[PDB]
Amino acid sequence: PREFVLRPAPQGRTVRCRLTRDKMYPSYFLHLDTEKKVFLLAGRKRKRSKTANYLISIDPTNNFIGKLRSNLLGNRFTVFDNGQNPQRGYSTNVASLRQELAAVIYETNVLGPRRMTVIIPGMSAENERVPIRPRNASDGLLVRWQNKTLESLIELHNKPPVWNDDSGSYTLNFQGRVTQASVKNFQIVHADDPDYIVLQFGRVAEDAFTLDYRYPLCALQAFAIALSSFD
Ligand SMILES: O=P(O)(O)O[C@@H]1[C@H](O)[C@H](O)[C@@H](OP(=O)(O)O)[C@H](OP(=O)(O)O)[C@H]1O
Repeated sequence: PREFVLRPAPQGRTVRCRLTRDKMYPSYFLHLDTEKKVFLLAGRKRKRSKTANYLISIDPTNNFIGKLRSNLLGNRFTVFDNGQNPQRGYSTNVASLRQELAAVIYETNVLGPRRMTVIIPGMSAENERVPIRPRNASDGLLVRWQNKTLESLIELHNKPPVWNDDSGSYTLNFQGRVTQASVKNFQIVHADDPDYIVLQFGRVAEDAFTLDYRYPLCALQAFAIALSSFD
């Protein structure tokens, strides 16, 4: 589990999951969408934070594995593993410092779907993550993004919906994985391949969603990115 939720998905495979929330500060749960519904991750928003802050766990009853934190404004998020914030203790061993696993920037709509940018660490030819572990808040994923120093990173965006002449709607082909309209419905792709669906999220019921991820993402990145879409 601890291993699994941090491993990039296998080449050529789509890992399909079911994300549920309590029917505020609801809990969220992620399971593999197999007939043996194995539990992966859970998260919940902390009430006593100045900004949106979700703790993520590999124990659905409580194992702290990561955190989703928004900026003050609320339109930008960073995903961290379980390591220490360097600003809270400069003498801490570098290996114990938190890494940044993803960032999400949402465009703000006029007072519907929001356009999204997702930035993650780059991968080696070994197909493992090249970790980003800032020694202070003068570096990080959002920082590199705004500076446009994207060498060690991967940039992704939500795929624009297209006209479905059969359903008379602007939508995406979710392959039956998404059955209800929602501002949370999305596909995340790279510019180089609009058909390789890195992350798909969408509603199947009042409190249930599907979340399907592919390489280079792991389950923790996928889950946290999906959580950022709630609000
Ligand atoms: O306030 P508004 O303008 O009506 O926007 C909706 C509101 O946030 C609902 O709470 C939310 O449903 P949930 O509480 O179920 O998340 C819905 O998501 P939806 O598009 O998935 O229905 C939003 O579109």
